[PDB]
Amino acid sequence: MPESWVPAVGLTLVPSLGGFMGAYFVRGEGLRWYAGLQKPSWHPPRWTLAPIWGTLYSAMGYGSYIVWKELGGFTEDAMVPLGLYTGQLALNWAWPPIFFGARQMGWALADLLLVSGVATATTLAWHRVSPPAARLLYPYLAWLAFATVLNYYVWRDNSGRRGGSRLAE
Ligand SMILES: CC[C@@H](C)N(C)C(=O)c1cc2ccccc2c(-c2ccccc2Cl)n1
Repeated sequence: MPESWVPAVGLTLVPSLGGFMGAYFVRGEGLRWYAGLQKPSWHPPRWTLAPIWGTLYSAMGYGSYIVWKELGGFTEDAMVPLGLYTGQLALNWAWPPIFFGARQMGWALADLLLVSGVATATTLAWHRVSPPAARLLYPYLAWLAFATVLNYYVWRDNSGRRGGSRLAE
């Protein structure tokens, strides 16, 4: 009978499966690919970075607690946000199934997916009822820009600043 919010805890652990198995692809396939193309793979390995969910998890637990504490603890009213968030995030953020497309520049689907999944879902789910929590998450945008910018960098790395001549003589 955990003292902390059982819902927020488990539901917050859910993204741990999609985020773990998700990035698990770049964990090895990424470290290697870097040997071929130029990638910012120099950033601390998922070992030190992956803790992204650890920090956001702490803030999450806090926000959640507030949301439910407002509408009145965890009730049928809290099941709509928490749930709609778990379900929407599951099928929507479920980006690990793109392993097949992870070998293509489309690999960006990861960032775009998880970014809009937790962000969008939390906007209509949590921020919709409790605006204060949204502030505890606010510092999560940096993370969104982290992955998002990552992919953007790769693209411009192998293909950027285009506009030259052809053959001519
Ligand atoms: C490529 C280096 C990755 C492992 N890195 C240091 C990250 O911080 C990171 C963590 C993640 C955690 C969960 C899901 C994705 C990521 C992505 C990432 C960013 C853009 C595209 C694909 C991926 Cl796995 N990147």
